[PDB]
Amino acid sequence: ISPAQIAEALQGRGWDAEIVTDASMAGQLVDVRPEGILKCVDGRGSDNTRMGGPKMPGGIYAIAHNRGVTSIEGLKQITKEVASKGHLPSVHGDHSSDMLGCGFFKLWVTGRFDDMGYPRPQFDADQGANAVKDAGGIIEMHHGSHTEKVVYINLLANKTLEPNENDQRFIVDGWAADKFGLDVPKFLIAAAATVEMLGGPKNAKIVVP
Repeated sequence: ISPAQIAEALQGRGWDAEIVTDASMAGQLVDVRPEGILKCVDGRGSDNTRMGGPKMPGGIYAIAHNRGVTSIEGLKQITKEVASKGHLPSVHGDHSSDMLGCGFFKLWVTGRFDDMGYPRPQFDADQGANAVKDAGGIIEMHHGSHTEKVVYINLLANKTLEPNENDQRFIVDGWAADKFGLDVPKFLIAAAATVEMLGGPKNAKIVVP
């Protein structure tokens, strides 16, 4: 899917979407490092000490969700898969709602993706986190409130954008979906629906090389 097809898809859902250059993001783009956790698109600050990893809705839950994987055993398999592909796997909570602090997982476990055809997880927030930890992953915990002002969809392979708790933005590394063989159109739409259902801004900037 091209940047224009992504913009069209978002516009069809009522979003504002614009394509921007990698040059316009100079000073913010960073190379992905193996030590970094593959984590959520959440724009808040957190206890993360493993920066430089890719961003996907709910961390590795984006992969399980896209694939319709709902079992704890399946979640652990994905944890190890992510760890085998250059990133430390993570999921997260926050210090306001504990493990229900991940908006994406909260939407999933409460059935908000029912009509988009997704099966519900066969575990709750604490069980999922414990399984990820048991399989070698990291649990991140965010702090503060959501104040994201925009959604950046980064298409530059092996690069990412980092959270700025004081001028927040949702960050989605679209290129990472391709890396994990996901149904990309499906993945980006799920990301769009997530922001929509969280009441976030339907305003995207698509970063291209």
